[PDB]
Amino acid sequence: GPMDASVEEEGVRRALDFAVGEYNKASNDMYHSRACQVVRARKQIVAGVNYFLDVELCRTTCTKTQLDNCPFHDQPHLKRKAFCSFQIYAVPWQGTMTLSKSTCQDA
Repeated sequence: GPMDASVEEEGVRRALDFAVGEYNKASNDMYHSRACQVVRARKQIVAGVNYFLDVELCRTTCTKTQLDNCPFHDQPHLKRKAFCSFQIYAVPWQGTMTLSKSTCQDA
């Protein structure tokens, strides 16, 4: 089974940035979204590593063209906070990461 993990872990931070990257690539939003909260992180060793991340994503005031200090929206109906569960399969020794699952809905 998956064991607790944290965002202090380098692999977790990498899986997080990958998943949010995929989220932003996939969306029709003109603007970039970022994790305002990492709610839970877990992981499991397989042939590689599976990461399980529960994150809240908030919209920022920056377009996807143009770092990631772009501020979170203060108005709730622009922030549009989403709760997301990502599963990332990493084989770090083969240089691969894939987004196994990504589920998101309004918080």
